[PDB]
Amino acid sequence: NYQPTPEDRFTFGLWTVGWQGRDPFGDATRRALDPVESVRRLAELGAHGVTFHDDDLIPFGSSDSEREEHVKRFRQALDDTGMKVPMATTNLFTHPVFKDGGFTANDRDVRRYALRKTIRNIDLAVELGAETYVAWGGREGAESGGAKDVRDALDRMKEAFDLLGEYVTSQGYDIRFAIEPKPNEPRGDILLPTVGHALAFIERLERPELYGVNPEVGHEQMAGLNFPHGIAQALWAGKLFHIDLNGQNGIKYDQDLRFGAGDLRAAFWLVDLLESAGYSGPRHFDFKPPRTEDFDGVWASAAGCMRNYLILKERAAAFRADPEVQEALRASRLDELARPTAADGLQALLDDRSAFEEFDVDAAAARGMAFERLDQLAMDHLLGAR
Amino acid sequence: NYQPTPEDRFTFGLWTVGWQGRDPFGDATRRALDPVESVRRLAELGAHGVTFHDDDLIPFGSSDSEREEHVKRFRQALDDTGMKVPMATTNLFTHPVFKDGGFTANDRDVRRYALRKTIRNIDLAVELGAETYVAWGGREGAESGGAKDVRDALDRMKEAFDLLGEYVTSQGYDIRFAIEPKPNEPRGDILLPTVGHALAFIERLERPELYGVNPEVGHEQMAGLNFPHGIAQALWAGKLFHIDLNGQNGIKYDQDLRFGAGDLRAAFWLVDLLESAGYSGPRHFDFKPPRTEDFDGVWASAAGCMRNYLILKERAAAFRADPEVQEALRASRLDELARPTAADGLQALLDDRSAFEEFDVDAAAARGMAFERLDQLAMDHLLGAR
Amino acid sequence: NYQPTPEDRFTFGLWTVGWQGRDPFGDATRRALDPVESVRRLAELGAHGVTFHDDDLIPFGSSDSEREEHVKRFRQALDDTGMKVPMATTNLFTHPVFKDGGFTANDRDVRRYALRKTIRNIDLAVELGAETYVAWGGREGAESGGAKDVRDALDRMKEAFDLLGEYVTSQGYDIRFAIEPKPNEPRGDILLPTVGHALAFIERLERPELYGVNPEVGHEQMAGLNFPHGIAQALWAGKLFHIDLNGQNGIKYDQDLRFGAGDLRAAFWLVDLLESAGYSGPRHFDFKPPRTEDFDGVWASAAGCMRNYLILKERAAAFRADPEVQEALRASRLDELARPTAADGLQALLDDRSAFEEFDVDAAAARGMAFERLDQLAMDHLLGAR
Amino acid sequence: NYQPTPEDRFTFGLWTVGWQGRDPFGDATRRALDPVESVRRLAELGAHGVTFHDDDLIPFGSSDSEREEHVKRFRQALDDTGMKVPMATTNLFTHPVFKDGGFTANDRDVRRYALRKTIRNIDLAVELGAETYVAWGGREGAESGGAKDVRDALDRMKEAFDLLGEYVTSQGYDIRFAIEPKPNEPRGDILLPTVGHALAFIERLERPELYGVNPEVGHEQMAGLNFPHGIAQALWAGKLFHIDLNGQNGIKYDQDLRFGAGDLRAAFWLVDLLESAGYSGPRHFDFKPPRTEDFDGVWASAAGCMRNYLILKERAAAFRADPEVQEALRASRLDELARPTAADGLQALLDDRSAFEEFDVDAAAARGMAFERLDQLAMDHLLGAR
Ligand SMILES: [Mg+2]
Ligand SMILES: [Mg+2]
Ligand SMILES: [Mg+2]
Ligand SMILES: [Mg+2]
Ligand SMILES: [Mg+2]
Ligand SMILES: [Mg+2]
Ligand SMILES: [Mg+2]
Ligand SMILES: [Mg+2]
Repeated sequence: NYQPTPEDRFTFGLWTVGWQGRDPFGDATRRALDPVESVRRLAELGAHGVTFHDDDLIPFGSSDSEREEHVKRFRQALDDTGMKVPMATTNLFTHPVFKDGGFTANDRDVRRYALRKTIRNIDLAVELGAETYVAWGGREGAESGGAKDVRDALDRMKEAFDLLGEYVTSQGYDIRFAIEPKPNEPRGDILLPTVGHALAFIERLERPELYGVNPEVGHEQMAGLNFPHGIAQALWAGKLFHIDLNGQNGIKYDQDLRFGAGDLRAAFWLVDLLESAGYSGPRHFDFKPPRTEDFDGVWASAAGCMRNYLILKERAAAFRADPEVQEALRASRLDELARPTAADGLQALLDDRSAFEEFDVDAAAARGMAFERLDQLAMDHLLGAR
Repeated sequence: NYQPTPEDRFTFGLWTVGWQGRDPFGDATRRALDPVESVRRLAELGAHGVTFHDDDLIPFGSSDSEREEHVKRFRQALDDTGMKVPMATTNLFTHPVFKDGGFTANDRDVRRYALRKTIRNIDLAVELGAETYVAWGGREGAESGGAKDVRDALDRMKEAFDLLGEYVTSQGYDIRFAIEPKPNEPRGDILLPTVGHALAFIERLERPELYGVNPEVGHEQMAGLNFPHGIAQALWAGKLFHIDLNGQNGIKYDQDLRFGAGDLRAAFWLVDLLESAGYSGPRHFDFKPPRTEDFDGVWASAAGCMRNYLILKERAAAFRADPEVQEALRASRLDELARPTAADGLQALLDDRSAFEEFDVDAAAARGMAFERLDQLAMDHLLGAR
Repeated sequence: NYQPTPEDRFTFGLWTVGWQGRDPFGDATRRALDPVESVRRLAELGAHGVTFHDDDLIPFGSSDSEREEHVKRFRQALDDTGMKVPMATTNLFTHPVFKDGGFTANDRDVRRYALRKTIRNIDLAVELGAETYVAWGGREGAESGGAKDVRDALDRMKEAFDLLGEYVTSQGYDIRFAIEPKPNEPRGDILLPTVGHALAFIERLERPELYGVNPEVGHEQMAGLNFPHGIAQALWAGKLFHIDLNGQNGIKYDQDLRFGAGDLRAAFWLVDLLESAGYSGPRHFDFKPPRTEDFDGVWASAAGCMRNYLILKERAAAFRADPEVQEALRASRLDELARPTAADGLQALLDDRSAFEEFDVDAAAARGMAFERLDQLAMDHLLGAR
Repeated sequence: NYQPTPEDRFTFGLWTVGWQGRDPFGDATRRALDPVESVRRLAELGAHGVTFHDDDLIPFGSSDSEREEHVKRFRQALDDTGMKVPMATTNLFTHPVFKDGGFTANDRDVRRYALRKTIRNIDLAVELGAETYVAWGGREGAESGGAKDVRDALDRMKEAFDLLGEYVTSQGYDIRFAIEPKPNEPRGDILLPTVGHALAFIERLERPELYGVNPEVGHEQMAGLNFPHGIAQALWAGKLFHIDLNGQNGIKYDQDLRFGAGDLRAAFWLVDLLESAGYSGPRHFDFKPPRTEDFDGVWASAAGCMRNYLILKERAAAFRADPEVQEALRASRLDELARPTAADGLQALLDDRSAFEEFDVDAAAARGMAFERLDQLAMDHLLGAR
């Protein structure tokens, strides 16, 4: 029941099942996984592919010969399993050199190094077939007000993304960028903290068509925002290039629980939206198996990510297909929300006495919205109580 | 000491000092203020002007003759005092007809009424000299997932703002719009919940040059965001048309405390930014005197708004003018943040072996940022300990 | 399916289905309900009983003769329907006189009035058969630091509850008190803000056996706390006298959604705990039907409260009865958590070399907890996927 | 100006200035400090003493001979500098064996090991002169609902603290315990999450007089609570045995900023309370110098902790000594809050017609509280604007 297949397009980062369990108060509880073993085990679970930071695949500082060895072994595991690599990204946060950021470090030489490190991994991503290149600026930000002039930092961030766009254009690469927002952690405040801030920033880039967002469930919930609403705005703007799925219990540290944990009803409404809108990209899981777990629990937690997506997919589909729900949607006037307010135009609106002078406001105000009956139908469907 | 003058451009909404103290758990503690008395008392405190919702000035349902009487009395108080009206807005949230929103109500007839009510007040705002027209969509949103299709609602919101822009264009009015974001309250989630979401939405309007943001201190802090950072992004995009100042103690209900209360250090960094960037618009206070207060406390709380801005202005100016601070800013490389990362261009960067092949990452990583010394200088200046 | 009966002990406040929809930004959307009609309609839905504030039943300021008329009509509706009144409470928050609190108002004459108003309603509660008397100090608190000396205010709060205990003791009444915590709203910070603070305060009262807590789902979640955990501590201390059920979406204004909305998984774990622990008191709903709703939606939202409790009860029971779950609980060592750490005593522990000198820490650390498999079984049961 | 002396009783944990900068997303930015060097440098800054976890001083796994060497070197640095060790604590969170907790681990053998590890360090603390022994149960908690039965876990937590109390009693030690609450991180929810929950738990211990709380500024603010209010309740109960000072910017990960950063006004009201109440214990800083800093920034950040306390001490003292403030306090009736509500007793209250039958509620309600004028005097004093 609810078994994934590679046609479901489920993907996982190497750093997810490979997380050793080191947290700010404790040492690792699990040994390191060989990327090749992770590819094999994920393929057996029904995954479609994997993603990586440069430093997940090729340890930092590797020689060019060591680098080719790591890539060759990885490429062989992909050939043996049929797994794909749809997305790649750059680690610009672990090494101490990035302690004040990568693209927006105050030190100019660090910003130049950050760009060269990114460009080298874009070449590798293209070689392995990635369609999307993610940028998470986890160190771009500040703990104190005077440390970062944010207008100058946004100039530097625009400069870096513009240069990356010039690079992929000049090389003829068919790859697009997705910016991943996060409000805080590990910096006290991170630049571009939500989906909205990232979407607004993209419109000031030289080639905006090359850039979209990679929102993550838990990150928007770290600001107490409604994740399905933010995804809807990203889809409305045509900018949902990729998505990271996980779980989060409210406003606190980034928990990265398996998908379906955390806010379960928000997960239901997210799956409903993605499937209704026909989102075609990977269903990527950026999660951490809790450090309480051994390797058997790692694979159980990864399987649960996919299982929970498929259960919610079934329940949302049953909800939308239910004739009683379709009738409730009409009773709450969702059909009228989809019709233009004034297709007759401004002048007709101004001359329409039924829109103001003769509008019965008391009769309109007395109409109930019937939203609670609709939401209880949604509850019953989620819980399998119809 | 720290006495405001009308050249300081401090403004107040009629609904601020006029708040009767009704909250969700209690009845009013103060009687209603006549708008004329509020104008007179604010002028004596040193304010520059006032702002209004249509329904603050002209009670809902007034006849055309009653309406002219209310406006004439108001215009006379402005002439007698020298007060200005730089901003106006529409009440699309109090009346029960707006219980599911104004521009994005599911009912089409309500959306048409909302537009006609707004258009009528734009005419009045222009007559009284307002330069900015604010839109706060406080009822645009949902408490449950199925009640609002957010892509359709954004279509309806874009339709409404586009029609308003066509109206002001066709009338030849010199007025601009500012969208006021809020994450929640009174709806469970509100559409366009942060400055970032509003900025991104504006770029999809037909005439984006007519629209900017009106951020409010407490609203961004209701999502745990850094308000100075959000203001910096708005300034970077050229979209800070107006600003609402108040105080808020963290993530909870919208408190609307007087400016300077709440997060005091954030207030310091906000004033530093506005004065450094040369923001020219009104310093508007959207605050509520606590319902514990009588009318003497109302005026004391309004005076405190202005006093706290002027004290912080002095401390931020002393901070930036201090030679020891200028030297600390260079020590933390704020000068290098303002220089281009790669004015030499992409190809020069790619050929620069000092940017990657021969870059000493360990030497760069060992450089301290000196941010804590800089932040303690900022503390000492804020507290007057130098 | 899932139909409530009065043996399920579901109760509702008069102020819940009777909420007219007035919020801080909008006027009422529904007319007022006669308490008699609410009793009748709740009885038809399957409720067990109702609760009231004094001012819900007898309008503020009523004459003694008007008061007897209101009570007589109410008592007749109870006799006609079979409904019970298991809990009553005092309104010490709506009237302007209580704007700085009731029991901890700075004005001494207000504190004396608050006590007399409470005592008069305790007599009425006993007459109507209430077993529990709830105190929610919604105005006890402050918006600013100097306004309230909290040690003096706690002295005044202890004084008031001690006097109430002396009153019920002297009258021979069989009624107990339950303190309802809330962290904020309508005051900026409220005294006794969480279940823990209330439990600690009770232990300093003269007759602690007369006092317990009345926790509310949404209130603990307004501080980001785990509501099932707090309930477990209240049960562990023997102090869960009553409980208020509703829903809340994270850290924001008090939403009072119907039970099951908000954090659905927390609702599941709460029902599991209450049923496992054999909690015997009322399942009381303190919720507000959204102001979008007409009266048909009011009754639909009230029915949904009860439906969601009964569905979750079924799923939690199936979870605990599943042999595969019982085996998973043993695999995660929940059986060992219930055994004493050192029933052999301190000296035996100190002499036990297997507890320190010869303890294999690396072997113990390598044991996986198997919590993710257990939690996915819980998910599958909640969703009806087994 | 504002120079600390050891009579100010400022203390620091070895783990604070010794933090190497490892966070969940990045490697260490600073080398390790020798405890002896930290003692010397803190003594030169004006500190009174230091605190330690067992594993800060004696690396985990040390032989008995290595252990005596580490202690002897440490004792010599204390003799050379005059520094004191007023508090010690146990590391029950870093080693993987503690991944499901120490005192409340599901595995019984782990709970026994946790107790033996604690008991061994209590002996060392007494030898070095510590008066308080802190317990922070950072791993006691859960990420999922079924993993931890909280009633059983509280039984195990009570068992462990009772055994520790029996141990210190049997040894004749003059040391007391302080429980440190935290709401979350590194567990998803931590048991005893706030000061209130810890105070309530203590009252169920066998020898409650031996146990108090060690609240931390940032931890209560992680739940959005008012830290001065919580400290006032701890003082009211006689349980403030120790305190941890730092800074925190709202509800997010535990930032551990230097004291005075974060919520500055809350720091002002905290210092006012501690000095007014005559708190006599150490002013202990549990903070982390940001990983952006080199060792010069470490010592600058530690100095700033002490400087900010001394500046706030001066401003709070000036506030309370100002005759205009004393008059404002009387105007807001803080004097009446300190008087008994009903020293005349219950029967006199019941017979007092001025308390109910003849009480003018409208006249009392019309009295303004004058809190905004009082709070602006407090602002002016904090900022040095009088
Ligand atoms: Mg994350
Ligand atoms: Mg991610
Ligand atoms: Mg506001
Ligand atoms: Mg505003
Ligand atoms: Mg509530
Ligand atoms: Mg309640
Ligand atoms: Mg901390
Ligand atoms: Mg601490």
